[PDB]
Amino acid sequence: KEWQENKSWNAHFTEHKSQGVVVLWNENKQQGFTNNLKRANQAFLPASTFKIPNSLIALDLGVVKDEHQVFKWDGQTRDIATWNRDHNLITAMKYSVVPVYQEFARQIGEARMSKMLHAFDYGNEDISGNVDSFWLDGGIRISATEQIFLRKLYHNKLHVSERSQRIVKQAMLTEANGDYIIRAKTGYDTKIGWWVGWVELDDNVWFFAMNMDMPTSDGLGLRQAITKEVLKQEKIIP
Amino acid sequence: KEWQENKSWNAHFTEHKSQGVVVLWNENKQQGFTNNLKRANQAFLPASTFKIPNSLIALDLGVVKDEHQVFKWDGQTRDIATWNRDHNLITAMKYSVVPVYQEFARQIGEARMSKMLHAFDYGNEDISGNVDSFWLDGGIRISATEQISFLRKLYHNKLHVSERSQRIVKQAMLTEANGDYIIRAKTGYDTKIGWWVGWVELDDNVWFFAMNMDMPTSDGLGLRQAITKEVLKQEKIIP
Ligand SMILES: [Cl-]
Ligand SMILES: [Cl-]
Ligand SMILES: [Cl-]
Ligand SMILES: [Cl-]
Ligand SMILES: [Mg+2]
Ligand SMILES: [Mg+2]
Ligand SMILES: [Mg+2]
Repeated sequence: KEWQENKSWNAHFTEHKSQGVVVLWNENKQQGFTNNLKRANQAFLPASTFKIPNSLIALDLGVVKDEHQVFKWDGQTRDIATWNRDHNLITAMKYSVVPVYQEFARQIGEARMSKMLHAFDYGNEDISGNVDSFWLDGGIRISATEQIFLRKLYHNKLHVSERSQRIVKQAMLTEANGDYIIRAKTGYDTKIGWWVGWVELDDNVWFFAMNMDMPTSDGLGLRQAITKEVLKQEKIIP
Repeated sequence: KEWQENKSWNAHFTEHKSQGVVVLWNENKQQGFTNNLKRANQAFLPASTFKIPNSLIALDLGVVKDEHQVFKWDGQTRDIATWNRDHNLITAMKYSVVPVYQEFARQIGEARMSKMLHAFDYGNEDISGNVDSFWLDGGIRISATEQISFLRKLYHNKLHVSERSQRIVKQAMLTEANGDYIIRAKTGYDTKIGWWVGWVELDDNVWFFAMNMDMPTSDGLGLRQAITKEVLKQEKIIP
C-alpha cells in the first residue's frame, strides 16, 4: 500500500534497448511507485548527483560563501567546453563541473566530509577512496529510495542551515513553466546514469529518482526523456 | 552613457496598437535601455506587482511563516476561478490572488506597512487609502525605473529585511526556466495599465526589466509578456 510496483514503465526503458528503475514519491499521499522494487533499493555510485550534498557542505562550512562567488578557470583546457570557463555554484551545478567540486571536496577534507554525510544519513555514509573523487570511483553508495535525502532537503530538515538548503534548491532548478517546476540533478559514472529530484505542482510535489544502465554518453538525454515519459504516463505533467 | 533610448522598440507596442514602455538594465555593464525615458520614469499604481514587497514584509514579520503555509479560501465566490481555493505563497503570487494578499496587508497593518515601504525606498512610499487595497485604488505610485531599482536590491539581498525573506520571495517570483535562462517576475494590471517586472538570469549576466503598457481591456494582458519577450529576443538576450 505504501509502495506499489508498476512494470508497465519497463516499456519506456526497453523502447530504448535499456534497463533501469524509476522511483516516484507522492508527497500528499505518502505513496511510492516504481517499476522495479529490488533495483529501487540497490546502491550505486552517486556520481554527479553527489553535487547536491557536496554543495550543502561547502556552503555550510563557508568554503563557498554564496551562489555568486566565482571559481576561476584553472587554465587547463578540458574535453568539456563548458568546463573551460569561470563558474559560480549555479553554473557549476548546471554544467556538472567536476573540477570545481573536487576543489570544494579538498577544502572540506576527509574528516568533515565523513561527519557531514553521517549527519545527512546519506547512503552508506562511506567516503573510502580519494576525498576529491570518491563519489565517482570510491566507496560511497546510494540507492534510488535513499536519494528520495531529497525529502529532507525539500523540508529544510537536513543538519545544515536553512540558508544552505535554500541555496542548493535554487541551484537545482532545471525547468519551469506555468504547469510545473523541476528541481533536479543528473549524474553519470560511465556505467549508470541518474536523474534525481522533484516536480512541484500547484497542489503537490512528486519526488523522483531514476537510474539506468548507460554504456555510452550518447544516450544521456534518455535520463530526462524516459523519466518525463513516465511522468506524462502518470498524468503528473502534460 | 548610463541610459540609452532605443525607440526602435516602439515598433513592438504599435504593432499591437498599444502604447507603453520597456526598461532594461544590464547588470554586468551597469547600463540601462528604454524606448521612452519619460514614461520610464512615470509613476503608476503598482497593482499586483505590489505582491513582491507585500510578500517580503509579510514574511519578515511572520505573518507568513514560509512558502508552504496554506491560506484557506474565505468561501466568497469571486470572478476569478483560481481565486476560489486554498493557496500558499507560491500559488497566490502565481495566480495573483488579491484576497490572500489583502489579508496579509491587514495583519501587517498600516504603521508597519508604511515603515517598511520607507525602509524599502519603494516608489512614493505612500500607503494612503485602505491598507488592504492601496496598491489597487490608493495613493502608492511607482515608475518602471523605480521598479528596477527595487528589484536590484532584492536580487542582491540588499533590502532591509532578512536574507531568508528575500530568498523566499525570489523563489515565489519564479516564472520560467529552461537550459538558456531563468525568469523571475510578477505581472500587474490596474484596469488602465498592465505591468511586467522582474529579471532574466543568464549564465554570465542578469538583465532586469520593467515594462508597462496601456490596457483598456483584459483581453490583451498576454501582450505584457509577448512584447517584453520580443524585445529580449531583439537584443539577443534570449533566443
Ligand atoms: Cl528558485
Ligand atoms: Cl551528468
Ligand atoms: Cl553584456
Ligand atoms: Cl509571479
Ligand atoms: Mg576546464
Ligand atoms: Mg580511504
Ligand atoms: Mg495549496
